[PDB]
This record gives sequence, structure tokens and C-alpha cells, in this order.
Amino acid sequence: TEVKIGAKTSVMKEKDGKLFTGKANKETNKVDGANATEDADEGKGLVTAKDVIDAVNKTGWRIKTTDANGQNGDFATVASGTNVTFASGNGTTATVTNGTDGITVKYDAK
Amino acid sequence: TEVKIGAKTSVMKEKDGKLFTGKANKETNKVDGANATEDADEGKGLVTAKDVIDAVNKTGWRIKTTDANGQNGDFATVASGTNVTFASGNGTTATVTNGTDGITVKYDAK
Amino acid sequence: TEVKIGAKTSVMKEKDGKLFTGKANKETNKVDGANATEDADEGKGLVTAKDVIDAVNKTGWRIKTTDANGQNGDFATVASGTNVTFASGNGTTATVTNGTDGITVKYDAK
Repeated sequence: TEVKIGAKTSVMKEKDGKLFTGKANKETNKVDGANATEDADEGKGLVTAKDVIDAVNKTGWRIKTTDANGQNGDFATVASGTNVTFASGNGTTATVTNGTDGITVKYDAK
Repeated sequence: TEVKIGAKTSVMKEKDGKLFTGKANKETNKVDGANATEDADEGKGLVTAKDVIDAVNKTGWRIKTTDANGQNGDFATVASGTNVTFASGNGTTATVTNGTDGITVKYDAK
Repeated sequence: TEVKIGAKTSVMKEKDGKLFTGKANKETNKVDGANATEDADEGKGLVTAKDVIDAVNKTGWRIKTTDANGQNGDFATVASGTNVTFASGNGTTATVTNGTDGITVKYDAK
């Protein structure tokens, strides 16, 4: 019955919490796409709900982690839905509260 | 004059700062959609600007809050645009600076 | 050969880490769009991959910064991909670890 009309989609790439076109990911970030089409993809195409859901879930800020010896390690992406806890420490007390001015994190010294 | 050609859209669900298809939200997260269509929605459909704006604004990381007694409480979503303050505390001083390496939060002991 | 069928797109605006329709940005945020079309744009239109990539990259949470004298300054947007470091300070030690419960930031007093 119907006439099917194809609308080309574009891919959305992610690296380190940030989104990129297929072309930018290949050319700026030096990450190989799945094929020559992705590598040339300037993002002019449409996207699906699932595409957006998946891409957005990958994004986030980058937090510097520390290693087993407490020294600086790699960044980690604090992606959508990622839990973050500000823990009390030796001789300190952490509180995290929510109000009209947003979130307030605080450390007190014991 | 024109011939109207309908393109089916898909919904984007959110839970705790993360996005989900209608089907995933129902089946993995056990949250009822508005109807059977949403509950079966695998995200193959298109989305509007407003859809994306609204969905993206809901996303964010999750921060552990503390209650009126300073004990661990629920997480809260630090959504797009949410203000976060790192406050100085009893015998501590907070500074938050911005540079080429991004943001640096620091607590000094007085 | 082909018949070209135009699908109207909608713009996605950003302010302070949050997304808005063209109409909302103009009317609620009081920011001029590029033209009368943007200013009336309710987001019913489609978007491209690049549109979503660019808009999503602008979003993030807002962190209160402190100025050259350590006093409260402006907020800054911690956008997708933005690096955040929790630095050890005078008489304190910062650790940031990653586990099954997500990220845990901690300050110990020396």
C-alpha cells in the first residue's frame, strides 16, 4: 500500500563525555568509525529517539580520579545517571543539601 | 494544497537522570508509560526539538544528599542548569577555579 | 530524478547549561534569537545529528566559582566533557575513586 520514503540518518559519536559527528570523531579525535560513511558524516542526517537516548546517556563531565596510592590517575566520565558521593573523611564531615539555590556540598573540620 | 506525510515519533523517558526508550522504561525500570504504545516503543521513531530539549534537561548525574541529621539520604539529580556550590565549612575554606585544565575544587584546612 | 520533500527543523537554544525552544529563550530568558522565526519557534520541528551534538555539548550543571580573593564569583557551566579536579589543599587530602556505587569524592584532614 504505502510508499516508503527513506530519510538518511546521521551517527552521533562520543568521546570522553562529549559528542561529535562521525567526521569530527575521525578527523579531530582520530577514532575510526565503522566505515567510510561514518567517517564522512557531517551530521546533516536525522536521528531516532534511541539514537538520542544512547548518545545523551554517554555524555557527562570528566572527574579526575586518584589511584591505589592516592596519586592522580585517569579521568572518568560522570555520565547521565552516574552516582556521586561526597564522603566524610578523617577528621572531616561532609554534608550535601538541596534548596532553592540548588545543591550545596560542604566539608567541616572536626 | 500540500500532501501531509506523517512520520511516527518515539518517546524518550527519563529516570534518575538517565534516558530510556518507552519499552525499556516499562520493562527494565518498571515504570508505566501513558499507554500500550509507549510501553512497546523501542525508539525507532523521530523526535522533535522540544522533545530533545525536554529530555536533555531532565538528564544529569546523581548526588548523594544528607538529611536533617547529617546522615545519608536520597540521591538527587543534578540536572542540566542545576546550581552546585562547594561551601566553606567549619575550619575549612573552599575555592573553585576555572582554567585551561577545567574546573578545580579545593578545600583547605584553616 | 528524486522529489525533494522539505521537513522544517526547529532550533535548540541554550542558556546556563540548560536547553530552551527559540520561543522560550526569547520570551522567558529575554535572549534575542537570530530572527522572528527563531523567536516564534516552539520546537515542533525536526533536528539534525549535528544540532543535537552541538546542543547537548552545551548543557551541563552550574558550579559556583570563587574569585582572585577567594570570594564568591559567577557560576560556570560544567559542560559535556569538562574536566573537574578535586585538589588536595592545605592540611587536607583529596581522593576520588570509582566503584560499583559510582564515584566517591573524599577529603581527609592531615
